[PDB]
Amino acid sequence: SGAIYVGNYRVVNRHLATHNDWANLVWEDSSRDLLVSSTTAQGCDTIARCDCQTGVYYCSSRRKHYPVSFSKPSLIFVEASEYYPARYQSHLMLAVGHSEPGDCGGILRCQHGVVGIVSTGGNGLVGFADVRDLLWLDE
Ligand SMILES: NC(=O)[C@H]1CCCN(C(=O)[C@@H]2CCc3cccc(O)c32)C1
Ligand SMILES: [Zn+2]
Repeated sequence: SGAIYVGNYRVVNRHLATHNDWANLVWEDSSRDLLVSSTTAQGCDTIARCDCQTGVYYCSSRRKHYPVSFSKPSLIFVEASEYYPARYQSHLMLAVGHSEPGDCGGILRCQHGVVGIVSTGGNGLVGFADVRDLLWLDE
C-alpha cells in the first residue's frame, strides 16, 4: 500500500483505489495502473520533472529503502492477475530489486522528487508506474 500526496491530489495504484478515491475521481488509466483522486488537505510530496534512471524506493516487505537503476518508461507485458487481464502496461519502469504482493504504492524518489510508485514485481524485479509526465499534478 501507499500513495503520493501533492497539492490537492492523492495518487494511488488504480487496483488499490478505495471507494472514496473513486467518489472523488480526477483521472484514472487502467493501462498505467494509476488513479488520482481529490483531497481537502494540502499534500506533503513534490514531483520530479527529470530523466533520472537511478533513485531509491521504499520496500514495505523489508521495511527498508533500496537504491535502484531503472529503465525508461515503456510498454511492458504484465501477466494476468486477480486485478487485470494479461495486457501491456504503459509508462512502466523496471529495476532489479525485491518486491512482493503488498509492496505496491511504495514511492520511488530521485534527487528531484517523487518519480513514481511500485506497481509490479517478480523474481528479483520491481516495476514502477511513472508519474513525471503528469504535469497537471503541480497546478
Ligand atoms: N500492475 C499490475 O498489473 C499489478 C497488479 C497486482 C498484481 N501484480 C503484481 O505484479 C504483483 C504485485 C507486486 C508483485 C511482486 C511480486 C510478484 C507479483 O506477482 C506482484 C501486477
Ligand atoms: Zn531526477
